[PDB]
Amino acid sequence: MDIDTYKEFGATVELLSFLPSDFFPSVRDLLDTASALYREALESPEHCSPHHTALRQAILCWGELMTLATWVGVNLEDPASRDLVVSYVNTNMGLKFRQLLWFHISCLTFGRETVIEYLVSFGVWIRTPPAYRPPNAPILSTLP
Amino acid sequence: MDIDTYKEFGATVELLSFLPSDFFPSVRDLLDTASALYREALESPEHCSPHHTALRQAILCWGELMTLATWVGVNLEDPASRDLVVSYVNTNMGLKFRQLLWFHISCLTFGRETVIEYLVSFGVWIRTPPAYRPPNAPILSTLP
Amino acid sequence: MDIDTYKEFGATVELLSFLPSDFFPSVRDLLDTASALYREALESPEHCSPHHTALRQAILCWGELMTLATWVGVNLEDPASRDLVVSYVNTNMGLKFRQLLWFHISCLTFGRETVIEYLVSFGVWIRTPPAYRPPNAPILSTLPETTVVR
Amino acid sequence: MDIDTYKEFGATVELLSFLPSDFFPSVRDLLDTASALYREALESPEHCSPHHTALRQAILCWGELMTLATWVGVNLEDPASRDLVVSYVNTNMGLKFRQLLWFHISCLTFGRETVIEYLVSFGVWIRTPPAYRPPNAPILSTL
Repeated sequence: MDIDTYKEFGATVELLSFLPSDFFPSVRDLLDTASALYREALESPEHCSPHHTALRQAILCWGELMTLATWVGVNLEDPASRDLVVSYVNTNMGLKFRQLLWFHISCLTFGRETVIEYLVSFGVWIRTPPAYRPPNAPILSTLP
Repeated sequence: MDIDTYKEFGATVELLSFLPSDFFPSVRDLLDTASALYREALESPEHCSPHHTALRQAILCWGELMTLATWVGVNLEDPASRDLVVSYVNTNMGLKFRQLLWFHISCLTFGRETVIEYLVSFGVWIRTPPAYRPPNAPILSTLP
Repeated sequence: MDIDTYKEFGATVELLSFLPSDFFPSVRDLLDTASALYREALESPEHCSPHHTALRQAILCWGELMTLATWVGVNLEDPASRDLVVSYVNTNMGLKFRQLLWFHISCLTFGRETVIEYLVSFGVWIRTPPAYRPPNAPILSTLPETTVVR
Repeated sequence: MDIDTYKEFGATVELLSFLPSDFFPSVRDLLDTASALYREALESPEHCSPHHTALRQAILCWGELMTLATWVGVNLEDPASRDLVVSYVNTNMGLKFRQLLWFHISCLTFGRETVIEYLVSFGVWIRTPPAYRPPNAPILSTL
């Protein structure tokens, strides 16, 4: 049906692939961040935000992928093929989910506009030669 | 996080258990329904509604599941066992997705209150022994 | 015909000749930056700005150049000549495109006036011997110096 | 990306594919026309029109493509290969740029809308079977 989840939030897969895949934190770390900062609101019976809804759906989808993959690896005979599957998931869907969770957590925490400006700025930065840029990478911070 | 997607929309995973598993249409049929009725809105850059958001996310996760399963079967040379994983996938992830699509397409087409009342009444009907069970089961509709 | 593309935008090639070649992001980086920030406009049916127009024309010409050079390489069985051909394309036209892509993106982002002032100051800095200039080149950036967003 | 240069000017490549590839005047003729008519404006420090902008960029591009090709031929030892490569440029690079140079000059000279109508009418003419095709092909004219 050709749908982009980021398009409603003013983003795009093109805009998030603008950042390196070695940038987005791990799914464990992001799920922990969420459980810590917005558990009482994700488990809540309220449409608190589109970001909340999307995060719920995304956490559930990661669970549906991990369960399938565990059942699979259990069935497969070769731990080698098991690790091949693991690499495939972690590099193909793991990245998508890292992007998704990062985007939505970051938005809830800082601001959608803040996060998009951060995307463009960090992309231009990491693409710019070091001698002609600020030496310290950008970062998002609630601390003044 | 023990999040239930329906809890936000006033339902629960156990209220939909009022309906059997053989009740829900095929993913194919429900995706066709969506493409027919709410394609322009799902593909929209707007948060038209939580149902739209959730349904977009749901389609993306089904694509992630199908992609993994197909890649697995293809990179595999013994497909006779592929029927086992297909059966597992359907029986589990497939039923969850059929329950998720139906809820949302219905709550868009008819209404959330209407759908919850339908669930209650269908639970009555199907709890009723067949000897005293009318044949004119309840059905969601916009006609008399 | 003696045409300077920059003249229309208040600049020249003498104001950008100072900028070293190590100043410009590689073409792919600059095509990615244009795609990420202005794809919805460049792909639009509107004349939103002379910068958009020039970026469109520049992207098309790079594409034609790449199509000629790849064909040439495929026709060259000597990878040494292929490397010599690539080195020519990267030094003569890759630099020209890198400068043209940078100028227009930077203008769209910051302001043509700001970009020209930056060019003036960078020329002051680069014309200056190292023994007498600061070691940290002037910087054009949307972020503050700390690089922390809130 | 999916950029069409003519899309901003209210056109496409599907609307210029109407005109046969051998319709477009040669690059030399099209540059002489541009010089004569709009040298003082293409060399101007002014955004007189998007057509001027695009035409400047196209001229600079042809120059770069001719520079690469001359260098290549010079560094090339086989005259047959040299002729083949220059033929390739003429068929693929020469066409795109001559189609671009024509569009913009004709627009500057007659009108964007006039040129689009000309494209449509010429498509009619060239679709017409020859027995009913007038020999007086369509042509752009001011007088």
